[PDB]
Amino acid sequence: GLKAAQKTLFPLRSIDDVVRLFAAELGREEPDLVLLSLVLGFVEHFLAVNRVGLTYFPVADLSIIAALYARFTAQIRGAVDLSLYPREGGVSSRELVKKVSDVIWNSLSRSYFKDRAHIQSLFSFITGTKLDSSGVAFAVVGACQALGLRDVHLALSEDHAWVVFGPNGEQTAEVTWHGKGNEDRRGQTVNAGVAERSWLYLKGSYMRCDRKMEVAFMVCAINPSIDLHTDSLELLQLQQKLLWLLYDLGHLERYPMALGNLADLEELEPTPGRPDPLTLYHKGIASAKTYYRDEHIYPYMYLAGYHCRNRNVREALQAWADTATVIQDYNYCREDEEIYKEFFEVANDVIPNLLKEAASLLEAGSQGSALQDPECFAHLLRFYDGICKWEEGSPTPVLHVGWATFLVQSLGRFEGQVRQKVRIVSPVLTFQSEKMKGMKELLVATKINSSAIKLQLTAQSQVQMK
Ligand SMILES: CC1(C)CN=C(N2CCN(c3ncnc4sc(CC(F)F)cc34)CC2)S1
Repeated sequence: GLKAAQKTLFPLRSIDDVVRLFAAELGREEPDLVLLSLVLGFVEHFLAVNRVGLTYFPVADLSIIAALYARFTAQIRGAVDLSLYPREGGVSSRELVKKVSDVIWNSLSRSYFKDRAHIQSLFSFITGTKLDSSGVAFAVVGACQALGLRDVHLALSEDHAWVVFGPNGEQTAEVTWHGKGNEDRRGQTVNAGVAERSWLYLKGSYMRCDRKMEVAFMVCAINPSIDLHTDSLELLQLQQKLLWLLYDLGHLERYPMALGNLADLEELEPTPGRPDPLTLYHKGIASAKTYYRDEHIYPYMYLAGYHCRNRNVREALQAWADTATVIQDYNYCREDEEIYKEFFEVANDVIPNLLKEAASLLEAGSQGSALQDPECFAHLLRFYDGICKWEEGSPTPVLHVGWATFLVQSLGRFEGQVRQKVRIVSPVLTFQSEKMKGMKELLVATKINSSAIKLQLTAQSQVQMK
């Protein structure tokens, strides 16, 4: 190592002192990822993992943080001999990146629950020898920075992390595992995944972080959970203040998920004088459209979730339709299961429950109901259209009869006089999927033909013999 200037703010005695540290680091040529991660993990440990003795804020003394830092840098410098990996052109080699990844990996406890909370930071790595998947990638990036490898950066998709490095930052390397029971590809590029148009690699529209975005990632990674029922107010406040710092400095401009997480935080506890959650969700979407070819799914899911929680049925349906309009241009591949789960839950749990409540409120005389609005019926149909188009050309199917039952139920929540108002052109809607085009017929009958809908959604050839 730490430079004299990095040590002057210690000891950190409050949330605001932590913020000052982040501000100072973000004003340097290269914010110190190892320092920042250790500090966050320290404070998260004593605010969420073990609050015994807590009276206000766990004071971070320089002696403690410097000793942690020293343990990290000694482990990396000792295990990674740079002389073995000459740096042609001031850039790193694939062998070097693999070596660092191996060092982190080989350091981890043989057996532990990999999706436990509070195993994301370098504090967990040093004190517990435990990291979660994306924590391994971050730690490889922190280790490379500590070694002076200015070219190695964190790459992020909506469900995975890896690194970029090399000439022009153009190389990619896997450095961690993905999911559960997948075969790891550490050391390889991500080009096969990009080529197959999976959600996992976002068709190449994944995030290539700079150092400041790496800081935003560790701040997003703060986990305020104490247990299932309780969050640390202190950590929520810290994460929120740090996200605003990053926002003000321009460092969330290319980070849609961070803007969504900040909006979620503001919904819980708004900061006076700041943009509304809805504004922030829309900025997240704008970020995805501007920097990532509008190929991200979660910016629309964050917005829909807000509208959902506020029982704005119309706007939630619109946002979910827009989510499906993104997914339609992907191929559903092995390893995309997390997004399938999200779409399944929306279709088969969240929407049904929203519409059930809407039906009850309609019975009690509501006005302007989504169930009387043909634009809302159109959004529902557009959501299913994108899911069907997603399925087209995919190596694994998406729909099955489990989805058909909920589709029939959801359609039926709208009276025929409402459904009849949507014009399906080859409120107006154009279908992209062949499944929904063949369904058009069935979508306006007063009584929905349940069996025909099921046949059309699942492309089941036949009915019961006997
Ligand atoms: C609309 C949702 C279902 C609500 N929370 C969502 N999240 C999406 C994942 N979150 C994230 N937030 C900031 N950065 C990242 S990077 C990353 C991938 C990982 F492998 F590095 C995930 C993620 C935050 C939680 S999506």
